[PDB]
Amino acid sequence: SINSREVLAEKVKNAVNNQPVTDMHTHLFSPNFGEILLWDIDELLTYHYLVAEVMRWTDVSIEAFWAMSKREQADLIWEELFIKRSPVSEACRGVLTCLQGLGLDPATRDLQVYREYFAKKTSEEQVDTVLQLANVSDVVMTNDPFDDNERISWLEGKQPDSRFHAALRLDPLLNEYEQTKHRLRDWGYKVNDEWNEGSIQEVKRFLTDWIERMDPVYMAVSLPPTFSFPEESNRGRIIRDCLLPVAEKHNIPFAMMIGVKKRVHPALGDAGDFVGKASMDGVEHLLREYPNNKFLVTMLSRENQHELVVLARKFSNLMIFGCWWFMNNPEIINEMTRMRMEMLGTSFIPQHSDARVLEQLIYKWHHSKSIIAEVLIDKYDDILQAGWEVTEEEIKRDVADLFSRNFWRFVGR
Amino acid sequence: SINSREVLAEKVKNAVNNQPVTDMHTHLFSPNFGEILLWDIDELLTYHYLVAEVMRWTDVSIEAFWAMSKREQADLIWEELFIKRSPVSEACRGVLTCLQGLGLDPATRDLQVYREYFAKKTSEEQVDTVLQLANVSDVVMTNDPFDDNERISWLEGKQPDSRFHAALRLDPLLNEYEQTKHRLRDWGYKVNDEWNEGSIQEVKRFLTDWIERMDPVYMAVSLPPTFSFPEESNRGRIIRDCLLPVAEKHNIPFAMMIGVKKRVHPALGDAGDFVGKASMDGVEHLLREYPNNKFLVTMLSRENQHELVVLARKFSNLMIFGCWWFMNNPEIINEMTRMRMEMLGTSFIPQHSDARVLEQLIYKWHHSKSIIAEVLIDKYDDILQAGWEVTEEEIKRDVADLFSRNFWRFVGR
Amino acid sequence: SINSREVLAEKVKNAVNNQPVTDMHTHLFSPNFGEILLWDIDELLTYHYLVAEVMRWTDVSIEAFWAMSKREQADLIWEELFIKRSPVSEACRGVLTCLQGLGLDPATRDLQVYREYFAKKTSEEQVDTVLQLANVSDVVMTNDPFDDNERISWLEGKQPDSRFHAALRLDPLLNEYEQTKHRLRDWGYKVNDEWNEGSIQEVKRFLTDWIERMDPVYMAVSLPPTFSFPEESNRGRIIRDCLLPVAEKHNIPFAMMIGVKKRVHPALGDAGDFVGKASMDGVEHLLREYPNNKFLVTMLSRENQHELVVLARKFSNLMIFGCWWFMNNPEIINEMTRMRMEMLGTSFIPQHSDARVLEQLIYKWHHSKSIIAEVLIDKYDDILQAGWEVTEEEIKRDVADLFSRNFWRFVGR
Ligand SMILES: O=C(O)[C@@H](O)C(O)[C@H](O)C(=O)O
Ligand SMILES: O=C(O)[C@@H](O)C(O)[C@H](O)C(=O)O
Ligand SMILES: O=C(O)[C@@H](O)C(O)[C@H](O)C(=O)O
Ligand SMILES: [Cl-]
Ligand code: NA
Ligand code: NA
Ligand SMILES: [Zn+2]
Ligand SMILES: [Zn+2]
Ligand SMILES: [Zn+2]
Repeated sequence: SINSREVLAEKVKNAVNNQPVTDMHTHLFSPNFGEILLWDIDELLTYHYLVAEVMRWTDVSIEAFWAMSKREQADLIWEELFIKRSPVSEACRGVLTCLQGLGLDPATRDLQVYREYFAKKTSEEQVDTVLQLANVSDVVMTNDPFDDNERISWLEGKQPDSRFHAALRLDPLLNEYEQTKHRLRDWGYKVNDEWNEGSIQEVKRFLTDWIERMDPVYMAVSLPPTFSFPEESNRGRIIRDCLLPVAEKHNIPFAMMIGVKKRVHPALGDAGDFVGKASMDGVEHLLREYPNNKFLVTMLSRENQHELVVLARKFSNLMIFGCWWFMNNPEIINEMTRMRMEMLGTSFIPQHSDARVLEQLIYKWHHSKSIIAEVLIDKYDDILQAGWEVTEEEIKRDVADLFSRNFWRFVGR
Repeated sequence: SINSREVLAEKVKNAVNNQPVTDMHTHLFSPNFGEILLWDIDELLTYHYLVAEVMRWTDVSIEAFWAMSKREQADLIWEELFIKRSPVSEACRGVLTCLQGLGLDPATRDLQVYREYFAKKTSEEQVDTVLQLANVSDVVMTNDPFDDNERISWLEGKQPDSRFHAALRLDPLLNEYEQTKHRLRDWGYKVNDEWNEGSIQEVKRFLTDWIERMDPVYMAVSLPPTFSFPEESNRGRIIRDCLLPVAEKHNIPFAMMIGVKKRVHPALGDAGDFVGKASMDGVEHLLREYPNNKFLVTMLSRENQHELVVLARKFSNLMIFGCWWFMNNPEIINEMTRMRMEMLGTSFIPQHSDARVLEQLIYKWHHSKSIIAEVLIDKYDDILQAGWEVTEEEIKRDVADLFSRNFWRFVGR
Repeated sequence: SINSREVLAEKVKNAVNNQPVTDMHTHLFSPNFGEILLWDIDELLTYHYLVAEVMRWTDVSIEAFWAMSKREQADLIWEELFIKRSPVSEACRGVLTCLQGLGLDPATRDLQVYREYFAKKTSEEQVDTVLQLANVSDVVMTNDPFDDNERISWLEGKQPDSRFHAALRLDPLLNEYEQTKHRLRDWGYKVNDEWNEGSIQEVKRFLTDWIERMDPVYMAVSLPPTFSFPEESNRGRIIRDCLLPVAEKHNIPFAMMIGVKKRVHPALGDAGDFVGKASMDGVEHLLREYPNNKFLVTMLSRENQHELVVLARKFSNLMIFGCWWFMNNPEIINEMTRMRMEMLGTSFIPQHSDARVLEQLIYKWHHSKSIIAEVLIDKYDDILQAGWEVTEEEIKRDVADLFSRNFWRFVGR
């Protein structure tokens, strides 16, 4: 029987370690989609989180950086972030965890040898390896139909294998309608100059067509700190007249990732986005006024985390998830997970990887599971000491909810 | 209900600490007996355990040491074992535990201040204080009629107060009969040169007379590693024809402390005794052949401990007790108590203090109770793990047995 | 590759728990042999280990005890060792582990209900249940052709099923030749009043006849602490001229369980045996002088354990096994298993149950595996900290050797 923090630590850690993970938000693709699925050590080293970091050290111009080959960029980052200074940051630590996880050894610092490992495998093979090592059963992708390369793959028949699920990303539609409406037109969607019946209907058609073609687990959009709702604006009207009605009809959750201020440093590309605290008014309104709609929410500002937890206490149609981007660091993951469990028990999704490069599934879940297990141990122990019987089966059940079931239960799959 | 090892631990520790102790073997005396009762920091520091230890470091010759005054010997020991080297030995640690328990501060290393504490009170006052701090309700003395000093107190009609009990110590009679018989004659005991009926009867009379004057809880003797029985020697015959039959008639247990090899280093005085493993044959014979006699046994050799425990499994007229002298060290107390509990459950007496100096009751019991508590927590945890539901009252009961009731139940008092 | 002590511990414990056990020494019999196979709660409670323990507490005379029915004895032991005092001894804890393993609940202390469970089952079923619960694949019995109740079955053709193996126990022959000599004649073995070629041939024929009837994995005998060899005694001659020769020929090992001092307390029956430290001279002689003979050895004295391990280091034809009887207590099992692994790696057999009652296989292996796993985790962790990388397969392999392969490999089966 589990009758001490010591036995508890053992059971919890084992349960967490053995629980297959459903990664509900990533930038990975089923291997049959091709090269869009990034992987290998050079890709890990050139992850944009690492581009931002190397630029704080190297004297090579950002322009010169983008001009180098992938291998050259990787060589530079390795030398600047791993050799010239100890790789202590979270993103650098992650690269090492991945290598060790693959059987490669960071002690040697033999980059050439690590590279040899990857050249000997196919995409299909590396996916099987990585999903096994990271114990991830399901991967949710981010499928942006506005990206020419992605759209053609879907239009030409590409479908993910059983382990990869789609999520319809709509940033261009919702945040750049003035420009995007012209593309909807090129694609046969007759949106008009004014927002009238015809425009509303065609935007719905667009959403419906893609829901049918992608069979997404949810519709998603990343939003700025200034997001508000209701709002007389293109975003405001599209959400109100098109997105919500359609999402309700197909019982598809609407995922909002709030807090990103795009391109504050355009030259850094993907590494050029910033963060800002958002008002909770828009979210509060959506939850209260659309009781039949489901919402998956994660926010970027550290200062929004606690009030977001309280908001989840108010609305059952709100399911909060992950420690997103700038929140995805040990110090923050820890405080967020503890505040969440303290006020929500197990009714939340603690994490997602946001993996852009296959191997990252290894370090993201490993780093995150160690922290989540420690939180669980403290919480199980507090009730154990209070006289509660905690069984191994109940721990497995709760751990299953957090890493996989709560999500599928929420999305209705 | 005790739902966790953590709660079990605190309940066990509380029970053990709160249980009044019957110390069944000491070298302390009821206060009304006089200066025979030793106490205070100078007495603590000149304990022969510390004398043997200081001679391993000091340049002072043993002759000179014995020549010094109490105070001077104590200053030498304090300086050599506490200041020049850290006082990490069990005996030195004990001195510090006593000091702290009395409210003094070891951190200052102010020996003069410590001495001032003791000069401020009377023997009766210190006895009340110490017995309170060490939570000792009953003390069993070692009463030797062959020691001129002690004998006079008894002949004077002095009686120990209710907190002190007598035990008739017989080493001289049993181990040095050839010399001792001449003293018995001087006392009116007409023992002959030949071991005839008259000699036997006079020796029994000597025993009966002191049993009447002291009303001892048991008769005792310390024996050498070569102890044997039956044996055609004064010791073997005195035990066979006098000691055992008298012990039976009075239903008084016979305590045998086996394993000491006396005076291997004469100049060290009380600090000059050694140890040796003994044969279990004599004890086995006594137990089997004298079923109506009760025996209290403790052995000096580490190598005799396990077989002594097995012998206890064989004979109910055998009660084993304590971790004697060279066995009275944490490492040994722990292995001994665990072997004993695993093969005897709670049917034994784990410890006695053997205190020669009053204050020692504090550390002797503090150090032992913590070890005994840890052993109990493990054993209790193991059966909680097996589904047994131990109650707090059952824990207090077992603790009372181990620290007090088992002894009184065995001596029939 | 295990990178953490947590993953190591999980894997080791899993390996240990799942590893089918080969119990190379018990006092159980294949169920087709009849009532000779003891089982059920009353048999557990009346195990002689508990008879010895209850006698240290109960007012009931040993005479009265033997006169009571099995149920009454069981009731008495339960009240005296489990109710009046916490059942903390190893043997008492063992009874509780057995009950819990069978799904019964120790918390209710309902002996009436526990008994009902066994009443509604057959020997065959319980054997299936227990061997399954205790994960024991093979059981080596102790087969004594001198016991009338057992011999009848062997003579009437009864053969144990494939899960039970035989061991030819020869105590009467080797230790009581003078009284056994006459039983051989009565069976057709013409041994003469003197040790001549005729006697040697008849004894050898006796061994050979039974080795033929039993096909035992080895021949065994328990010896006293005084055992020596060579020796001009019936035992010393039978071993030198008969046992060893027949052993080498059929290539079957000779198991010597040394250290038991028989019936030091006759009235206790099976609970009346004591222990003593033996000389190693005899075992050393046999190993050196009989290179072509296999010897399985276990010793009763705590004081023989370390030197026995060192002796195993000297001779490969020596296989030490288990923590026998009075050694079968956690404190000793732990020190023995650690000394053994430290000086012999995995080249030894850690444990055997010595079960006299069927269900004991549950607690004996549960209590023992628990300890062995801890030792393994510590030893594996030490090399891991040294840089060694152990695989789960190497662990399952090592665990296989300890609990089964080492034995079968030594016996040559
Ligand atoms: O790597 C990231 O986390 C960002 O660059 C984005 O992918 C962000 O997670 C998003 O989904 O908008
Ligand atoms: O202080 C001691 O333990 C010894 O010097 C003796 O008193 C011994 O305990 C004994 O009782 O003979
Ligand atoms: O139960 C026991 O362990 C003993 O009584 C004997 O069976 C001993 O193990 C032996 O086999 O000689
Ligand atoms: Cl020894
Ligand atoms: Na904090
Ligand atoms: Na030890
Ligand atoms: Zn993302
Ligand atoms: Zn003493
Ligand atoms: Zn046996």
